[PDB]
Amino acid sequence: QGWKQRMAAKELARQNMDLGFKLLKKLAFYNPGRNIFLSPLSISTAFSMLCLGAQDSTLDEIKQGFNFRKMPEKDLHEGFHYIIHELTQKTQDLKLSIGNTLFIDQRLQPQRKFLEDAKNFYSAETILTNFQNLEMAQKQINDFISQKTHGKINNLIENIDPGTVMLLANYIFFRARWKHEFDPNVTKEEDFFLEKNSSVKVPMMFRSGIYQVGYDDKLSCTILEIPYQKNITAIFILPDEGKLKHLEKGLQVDTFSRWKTLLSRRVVDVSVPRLHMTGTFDLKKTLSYIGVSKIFEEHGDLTKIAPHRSLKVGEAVHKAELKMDERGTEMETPLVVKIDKPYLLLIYSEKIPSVLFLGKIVNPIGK
Repeated sequence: QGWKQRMAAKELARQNMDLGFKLLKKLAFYNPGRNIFLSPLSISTAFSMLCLGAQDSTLDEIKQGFNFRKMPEKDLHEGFHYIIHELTQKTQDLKLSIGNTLFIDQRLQPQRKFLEDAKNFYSAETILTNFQNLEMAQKQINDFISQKTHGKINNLIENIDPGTVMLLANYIFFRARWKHEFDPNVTKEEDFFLEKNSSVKVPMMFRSGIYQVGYDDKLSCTILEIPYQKNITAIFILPDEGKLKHLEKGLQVDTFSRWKTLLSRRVVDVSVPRLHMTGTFDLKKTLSYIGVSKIFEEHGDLTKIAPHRSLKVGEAVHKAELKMDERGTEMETPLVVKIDKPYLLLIYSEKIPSVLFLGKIVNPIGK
């Protein structure tokens, strides 16, 4: 039985939810007017995986920053292994992979125990690279990742600092069928208001059907859920005019559970833009938002990864990628939910609890 693993996953999912909202708040504060697209879950797997090879102050700070402190470490790794194993699929309904690749300088010797544990618990791999040729190391890493993800995760690395002997690449892609397909013949170019006064034409999908829908008077936003065929849900959060900043600032762990209380199944005429979203983050910068930096410094804390005095993670990048289109399986007067102005998007795994993706979409066709 995997009861205990399932309980650990439930606690870890609450933690990625909080992490996602904290990261979104900080990212939106420093960079307003930009799309933000990342996977709190995928980011968490990367640093939890690093806990298998980290000791002392570096280990303690990752666990403090990511709030991995509530359960024993054995349960932390068993919980993440369960989440990854359950979500990892290449079926007609769902294609999801969480990649964790450490690229280590070929002069270093990654330790067997760490290699085995990372592969067994996270499906993470270590690839030897020649960091003395930075240009070639970048092409090698980008080609390795593009080949592994079948062209879903491309150009992951744009720069490698000299002296880097260890680079972490974390990446997640998603393809899923909706529980009910949208008819592509009904998809049309429609106005997407970038601002109250300024608009761009975007491919807008349309379907009339039964959906979990609601309105939050506290955060002044419409909530709409569109289910995928597998137990995953696309949650659209549409702020009222001039309430986006209020919505971002009000986001909490309790916010989400409150949104769930406001929903009911109703007939809705839904208009949703198609998306092909990617988000790329320098994790050294992103993790400063949760006070995690020792992993990026030399402290003699990574000997379990490889013996070497000055060892640190030189660089770490996260890339999240998702396609949202018509693909899927197959009363009362309809409500109308038009997603045609800046919105938040949460891709939520219901069965294996987790926030797979969190997005702030200011422009669905925006790069």
